[PDB]
Amino acid sequence: NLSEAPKEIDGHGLLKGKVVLVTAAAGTGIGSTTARRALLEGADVVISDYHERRLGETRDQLADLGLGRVEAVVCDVTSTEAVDALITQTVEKAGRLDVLVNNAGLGGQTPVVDMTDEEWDRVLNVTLTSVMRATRAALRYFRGVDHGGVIVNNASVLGWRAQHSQSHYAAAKAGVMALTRCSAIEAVEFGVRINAVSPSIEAFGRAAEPWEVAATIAFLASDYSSYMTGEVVSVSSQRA
Amino acid sequence: MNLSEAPKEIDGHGLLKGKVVLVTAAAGTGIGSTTARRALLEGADVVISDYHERRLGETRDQLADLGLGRVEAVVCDVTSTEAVDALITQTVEKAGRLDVLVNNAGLGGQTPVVDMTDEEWDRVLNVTLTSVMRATRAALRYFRGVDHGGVIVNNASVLGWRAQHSQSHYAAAKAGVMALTRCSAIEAVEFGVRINAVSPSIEAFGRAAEPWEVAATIAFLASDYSSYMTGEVVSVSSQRA
Amino acid sequence: NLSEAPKEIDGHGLLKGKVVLVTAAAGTGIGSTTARRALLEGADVVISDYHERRLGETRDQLADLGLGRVEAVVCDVTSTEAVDALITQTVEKAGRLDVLVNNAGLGGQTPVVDMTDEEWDRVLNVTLTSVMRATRAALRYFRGVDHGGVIVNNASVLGWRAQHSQSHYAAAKAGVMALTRCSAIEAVEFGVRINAVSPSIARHDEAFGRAAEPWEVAATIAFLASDYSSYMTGEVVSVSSQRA
Amino acid sequence: NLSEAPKEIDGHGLLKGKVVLVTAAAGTGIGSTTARRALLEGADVVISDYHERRLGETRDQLADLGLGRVEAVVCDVTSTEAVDALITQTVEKAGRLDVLVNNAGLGGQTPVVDMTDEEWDRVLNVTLTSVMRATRAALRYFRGVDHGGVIVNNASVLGWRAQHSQSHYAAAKAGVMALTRCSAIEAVEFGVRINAVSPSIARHDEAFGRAAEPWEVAATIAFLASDYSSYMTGEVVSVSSQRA
Ligand code: NA
Repeated sequence: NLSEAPKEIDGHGLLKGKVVLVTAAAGTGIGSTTARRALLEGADVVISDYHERRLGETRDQLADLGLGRVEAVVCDVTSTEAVDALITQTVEKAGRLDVLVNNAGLGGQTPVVDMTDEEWDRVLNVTLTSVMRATRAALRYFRGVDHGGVIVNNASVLGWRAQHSQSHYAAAKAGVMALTRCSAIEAVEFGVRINAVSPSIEAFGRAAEPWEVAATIAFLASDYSSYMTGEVVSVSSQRA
Repeated sequence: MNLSEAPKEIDGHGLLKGKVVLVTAAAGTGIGSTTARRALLEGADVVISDYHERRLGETRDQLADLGLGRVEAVVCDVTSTEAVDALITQTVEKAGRLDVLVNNAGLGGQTPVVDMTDEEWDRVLNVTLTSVMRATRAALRYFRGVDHGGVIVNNASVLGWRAQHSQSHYAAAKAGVMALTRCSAIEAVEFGVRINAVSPSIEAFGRAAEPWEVAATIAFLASDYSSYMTGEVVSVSSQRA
Repeated sequence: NLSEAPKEIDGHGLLKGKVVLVTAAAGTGIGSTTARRALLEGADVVISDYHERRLGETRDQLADLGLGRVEAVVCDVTSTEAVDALITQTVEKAGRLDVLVNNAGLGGQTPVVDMTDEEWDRVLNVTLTSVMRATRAALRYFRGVDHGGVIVNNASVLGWRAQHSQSHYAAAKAGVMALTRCSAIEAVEFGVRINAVSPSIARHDEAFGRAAEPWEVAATIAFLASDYSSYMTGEVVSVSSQRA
Repeated sequence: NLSEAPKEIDGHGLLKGKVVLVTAAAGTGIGSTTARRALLEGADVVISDYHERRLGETRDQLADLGLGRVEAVVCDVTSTEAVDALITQTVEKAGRLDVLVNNAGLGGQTPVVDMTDEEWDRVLNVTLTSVMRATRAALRYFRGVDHGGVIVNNASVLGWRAQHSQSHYAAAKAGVMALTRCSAIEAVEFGVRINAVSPSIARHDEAFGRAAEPWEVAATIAFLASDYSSYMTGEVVSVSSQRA
């Protein structure tokens, strides 16, 4: 029965021994749900957020599961210096980086006629520029090693959808899809694949459970998506 | 790590443990056969189908040699509705149930429109698009009659989207498959069935895809990791925007 | 106000002197609406349809506008022999062909689970294969003359939309989109451009809060037939579903 | 031969009695080429750019056609104050505003690993944020009157294309496409349609074996500004990459 919220599946070893860094991972949300999935799949995890108290509580909750290593690094993704320090501390604490999941993003609800420059710029900075910062810091690191890796960006159906009062967030998210495509071509040189998931915001008569989005992230992080780069996977809007 | 090097096929990770997976056009070494192998590596019992009767039996025996799940073979000309209907029934009789269908069967060509023959046009469409409808109808009829659901994976093509000289028949057919995936997916929710497609490219890494890589993505779409997805088409890999 | 049905605009000489052939053009429908638009734009027109008596009446109604010349040729588009004769008789009656508009489509509402092959094949034949037949016959004509031309295909939003009980029409129309792309690349060699319009259709929700007037769809067909679309080939123009 | 550059076509009266504002329209390039097309089609035009002398020169050249009125207003599109005053000045000098064409854009060639925040932000500001500023200013005007109008953005195939070293420009142009879709929905209220053209560019490549002449891109913009696109809003028209 597809209309009933399904139970989160077990791990299947998809990421065993990989170090996975996930942003916007404080408290309930796709970020923490993705960190948990990575742990379920046998990974060591580094979680990051601007919000220090809830990041710490999230780290403790993940550690309690008694799976692999869990580290937390504070990072304001609007700061280049902090995003560069995020990658450096990740490698310091966990020995390497294998997978980056770029979740950080900021929504809103404002028609173009009422749009302020301050909100427009903030949404782009948090939702789109942050992905660039973290991809830049990650690729610099991957260029310097031989084992390569994977990045997974989290876009949104709003990148495709015509939606009243969502022009900021939609433009930032369409921006993320294009950045995913173009950085993927560049990333081949460093042995890195880059793809994105695009969550819907419904065919089953229900919304996705967070775990279902994280499960598709895990696929794009895993060797099951070996040949895919520069792709954007709708979860789930029947994207044509 | 060097992405232009052909990677080694990965081990199974239990993604389809206990499921019955039927794979069409699966005689040989091609994508059908490879996908059947992936299904077995993932813990599935498998039924393979094809019209190459001897080649199929031989493929079945080789897949049986792995000593994993059960392998059954069922002959089917996918241009015959009676044969496709009988494929689903025999699969269900032999293996006990059907959980996942993979629609591989397709037919290529190279002919400009200006000199296209009706015969070639009709055959490409029949093998490539109409077979997928035949197999999907028969499976949804089965699924309708039981309480469990399941999953169908279609195999489309980047040619559905790409403007390509001399491919109008195959491109139209594969674009047809994408649309059929979408519409049948909305209908299939009722029976607890998800329907998606993979879309192979024909190069960012400077190498072609290994058939095993396409099969790995099919396995994803057959598995619970794709739990929320239905009526999607996943490019493997053309950077589809 | 955008939610009110707008009045049809005047002609602007976008097709002055061109021979435009339009299929599924008898009676009331996008075909006859497209033929009228062609005439408003200065064209001579050949209209085609299955139903002989209805086609003659539309031919008379159109010639009465007192604009370009209007000819009619009967064609069952499921017949290769008849589509081949449509182009032949078009050139015989009007002297040449400049623009072909492929309108023919057959709708349905049947789930896959209960789909009959009879309906499936019929829908594919009328909606997709006829477009291949007509494009083949046109390109064959263009290969034999010292000029090119333009084809405009009529697809549908259903090519993209996931819709219960429309898998046949949807497959056929997505098929028309891919045919439009591939045939366009080939048609370059003949100096022929090929594009498609993709009209929205109610599922039974629209940006303006109204359906399109047929004239609005024909006006976009006119654009794709005209020199305004000079650089475009192999495109599919949504009218109008905010296609991303 | 479609590989031979076609001659710019005559006006056909598609914009009679309209005031058309075009940005980045000084000198050579799509803006000035678009302003010329607006004039050929019977519009009065206001052209805008940052370069005062080059803008004045263009104004005099377009005025020397002896067609519609040409005004010029200097505007730095990275400045909200200047963009707001661009719209005000347009309405003051020309009487009203009917069509805005958002042409400004800025590119680069920089791999992500080498990307500076400053270049990233500059490219997004000029290519994407400027379109928001201009659209916000125009919609404020249209809201305050009981007539509608039309906005046309100019995106790029780069919104869709995976291209080494263009991640900033690509993100910006993909963003323009999404902004076009969402602003189109809101604009219905004010009687305004908003669509975009998306010009192709050679990867190395193009169907015709030639790049588009600027006029051909302007001719499609004219269609999007005209009543021939009556039913379209929130659409992105590829000129011409065979967008599926
Ligand atoms: Na051939």
